[PDB]
Amino acid sequence: HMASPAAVNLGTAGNFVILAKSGISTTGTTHVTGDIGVSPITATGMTGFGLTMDSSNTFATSALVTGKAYAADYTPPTPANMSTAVSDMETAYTAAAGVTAPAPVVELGAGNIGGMTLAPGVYKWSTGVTIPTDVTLAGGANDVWIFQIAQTLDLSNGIHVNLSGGAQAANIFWQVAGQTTLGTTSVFNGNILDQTAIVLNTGATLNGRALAQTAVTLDASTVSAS
Repeated sequence: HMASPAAVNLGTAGNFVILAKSGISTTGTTHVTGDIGVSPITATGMTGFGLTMDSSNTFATSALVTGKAYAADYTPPTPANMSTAVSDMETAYTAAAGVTAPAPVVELGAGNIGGMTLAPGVYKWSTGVTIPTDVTLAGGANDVWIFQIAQTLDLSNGIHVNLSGGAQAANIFWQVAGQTTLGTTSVFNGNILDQTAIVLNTGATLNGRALAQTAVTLDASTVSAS
């Protein structure tokens, strides 16, 4: 349908729940489901995970992580796989920013989408976006949302990005040029393609992938893209 966006191609970045170029840090009772990785920084950029190398040195494991951890300085083929994943993330970021069909809704709410119910589609802002009260994304199992945000993205403390109607987090893409900050005890749905950092404050929940071209920081946070 002429109003139904096509899903952004994450390529092999879709194999990661957290992918970052400059670091992934955690404190507190964090729990991550899925694979994590950093490149081109070394595994020193993953902090707080209590990592243990597999004897192969192609991956590491953490009691916090149901999945595997990868880094640019692990054993082949991991460095090449991590370079390809970060290139696919960069390609997806640029592609998500550049989608022109379906034609976008532009500057909605001057960036404040609190209280709104958003149909599937392309939404574009020259400003940041703020979510100071719940926003609902209402649509079916395969419907797509693409959010194109020229500045920051903020979800306030205790606030939810709600899904209704069959909408799935896997089909939601947030392209953010500035920092994405998820407030304490907040719940976010969707994939975040950040040009800079993704920051989860104490107790935040991400249902989706954190794909950052700087760092991802977790504070007693829950991250899963199941």
